[PDB]
Amino acid sequence: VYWDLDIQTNAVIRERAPADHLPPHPEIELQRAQLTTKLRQHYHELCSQREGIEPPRESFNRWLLERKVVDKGLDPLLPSECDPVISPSMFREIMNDIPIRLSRIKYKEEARKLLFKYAEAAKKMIDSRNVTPESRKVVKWNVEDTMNWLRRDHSASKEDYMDRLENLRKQCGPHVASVAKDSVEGICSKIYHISAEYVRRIRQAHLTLLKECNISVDGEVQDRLVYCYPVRLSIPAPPQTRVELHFENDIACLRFKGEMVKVSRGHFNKLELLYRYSCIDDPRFEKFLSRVWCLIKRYQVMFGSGSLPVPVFEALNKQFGVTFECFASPLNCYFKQFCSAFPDIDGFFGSRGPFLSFSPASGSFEANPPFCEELMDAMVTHFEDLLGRSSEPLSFIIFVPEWRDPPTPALTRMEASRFRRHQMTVPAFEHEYRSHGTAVIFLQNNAGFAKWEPTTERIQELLAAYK
Ligand SMILES: C[n+]1cn([C@@H]2O[C@H](COP(=O)(O)OP(=O)(O)O)[C@@H](O)[C@H]2O)c2nc(N)[nH]c(=O)c21
Ligand SMILES: Nc1ncnc2c1ncn2[C@@H]1O[C@H](CSCC[C@H](N)C(=O)O)[C@@H](O)[C@H]1O
Repeated sequence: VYWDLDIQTNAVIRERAPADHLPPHPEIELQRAQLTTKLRQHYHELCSQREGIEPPRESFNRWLLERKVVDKGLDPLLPSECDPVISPSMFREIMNDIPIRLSRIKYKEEARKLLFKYAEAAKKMIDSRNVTPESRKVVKWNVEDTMNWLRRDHSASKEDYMDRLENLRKQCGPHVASVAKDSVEGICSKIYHISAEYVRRIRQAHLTLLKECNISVDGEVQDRLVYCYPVRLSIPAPPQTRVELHFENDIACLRFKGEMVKVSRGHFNKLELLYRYSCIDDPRFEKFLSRVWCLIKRYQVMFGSGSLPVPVFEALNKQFGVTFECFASPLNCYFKQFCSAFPDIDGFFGSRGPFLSFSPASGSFEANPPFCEELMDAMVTHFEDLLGRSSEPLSFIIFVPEWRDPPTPALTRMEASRFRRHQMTVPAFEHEYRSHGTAVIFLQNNAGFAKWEPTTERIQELLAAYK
């Protein structure tokens, strides 16, 4: 099986006012998709025109995640009100690819060609851009030195070329960085400001749509602890629109005005159950296909086009009482209760909203965050705040990459946390099909430690499931 939606929550929260998100509609989701495509195209053009490189692979997606750590703006996907304006994530990634991206190397000839390509690009940079005399002579020295060695008869393995390249990059990098720093900062700021303008246009289109539906957007003390429940929207949803569904080779194909999105039949059936469990404004499923269309399109837009193995979730539930994923989507969730990036659309399918906004007083949780350093670091701060704030049983079992060279602040801080009860590293070789190692950290307050202690037997059962 791929999920266990029968497991009830043990997450406990203060009851919530309904959220103010504008209710989703395919016409708006399509516009957001089109503008996000244009934004990616602007990013490509800025990287090419200003630095002669392709956008670092997956950097835009990580930018979306880092921006949402600080974004106070009105769009569920795109950023528009962020301090600082310049993303440290996008800045870091672009700078690492200047003057060229270091590709993956398999052959010694490709290692030799990359060494040459770096030296040549560094020289082109020094000859054509504003650079201090000191930085110019250092880069020039190192480049001509590499060129003279390459032009000679030499002896090197691919490892020797790569180390030669690493040493040349070591010598040139600080100087190349100082040359490009202001230009790269300008790419980061410009793409943010274009995004904010797109957010404004999407917002105006969405408000106009609601007004056309005669739906008002202008619409109490919360003093009880309740078991968690999906995010509810205060604004009435607009009427369903025409979305056509048919199946092709066990793929659900959903068409809105000629725009097709696809999801596997298994995921479609899962979404139908999640909706039955999570949606309270649509008893005859009239809005269901509209919302599935928005959901699929939203997640396709987010990424541009893995989860723990099921036996691990089973063992987390049986051995440590886990009922809830801090990082998930309706498509990948194992439990019917989870946090996700997009409560405006995911709440209908069980989302409790984004994790940094989620405030559990109690519960046993799993957390497998996106590979985003800034989100991971904010996650840890949030863990420590929650664990210190409540005396009810609270446990987080956290899976992050073994980033050691260099370390990432989230892992370093979790290893120094006063709430750490156990830690281990797990290599994994069995990966599920869908038709080095992982650091596992147990953070628990005293009550959670008493209730879900990482004893030897429980850890052994968890490791037995983690192949
Ligand atoms: C391997 N690695 C990747 N990252 C983060 O992931 C981003 C993308 O790194 P990448 O090398 O472009 O791709 P990869 O993650 O698939 O290897 C980086 O800019 C970092 O934010 C890493 N961050 C830290 N601190 N340490 C690491 O060893 C490390
Ligand atoms: N702010 C946020 N809050 C909660 N989840 C988020 C988030 N930002 C991104 N995510 C989601 O985090 C998930 C990480 S993949 C996690 C897979 C699976 N639920 C597991 O626990 O193993 C993705 O679905 C991603 O969309």
